[PDB]
Parts: sequence; C-alpha cells; structure tokens
Amino acid sequence: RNICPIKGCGKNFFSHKYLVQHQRVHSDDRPLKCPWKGCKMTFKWAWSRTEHIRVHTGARPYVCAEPDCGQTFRFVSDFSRHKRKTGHS
DNA sequence: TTCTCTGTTTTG
DNA sequence: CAAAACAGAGAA
Ligand SMILES: [Zn+2]
Ligand SMILES: [Zn+2]
Ligand SMILES: [Zn+2]
Repeated sequence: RNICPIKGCGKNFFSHKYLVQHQRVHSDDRPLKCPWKGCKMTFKWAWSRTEHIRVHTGARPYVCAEPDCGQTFRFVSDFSRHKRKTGHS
C-alpha cells in the first residue's frame, strides 16, 4: 500500500500520486493565493480556494433540487450534511 | 454556526 | 489523466 514516510502520520493513500501531493501538509508553504484584491489569505489546496472565493462573492451555488425544499448553501460541507439529515437527491 | 482541510470520487 | 468537485472531518 501507499504510506507517508513522515514519522508521525504513517497515513495510507489510495494512489501514489496523491502520496506525493499529500506532502504539502508538512510544508508551511502556501502556494495558492486568494485572487481578491487586498485579501492576504493563502491556501495549499485549490478546493479551499474555490470555496473561500464565495465568501467574497456571497454566491450560494448549491441549490436543493428536492420539491418544497429550496434552501441554498455556500459550501459543499453544508449541502452534504443537509442531504444526510434529509435524504434529498 | 461559518468556514477551511483533506482524502477520494467524478468529470471533462 | 489531472483538475474539479465531493464528503465529511477539523477549526474557530
Ligand atoms: Zn504524511
Ligand atoms: Zn480572500
Ligand atoms: Zn432539501
């Protein structure tokens, strides 16, 4: 199997490629930058970025497809917890 | 709660 | 295939 060599997280990963990508966890480097003017937030992960951006735009893209629901959510986490505790879609 | 992290799945 | 998106975990 695929295992992180860093003593302290001997975590196991489905792929080797993601074993490489995983290493950013252990660096303090934060390559990805917020694109919003004068915001100094940084990330290691694009998905963090993507979602962070909607705090600036206030967008609420996740829209419940279930009839007589129609709540919306900014982040995926909220939508997944939601259908978990409702069973919609 | 609101928001970020991260491992795996899905997408194009 | 890799980039995007998911799902649920983790911070605050
Ligand atoms: Zn590790
Ligand atoms: Zn920002
Ligand atoms: Zn719903």
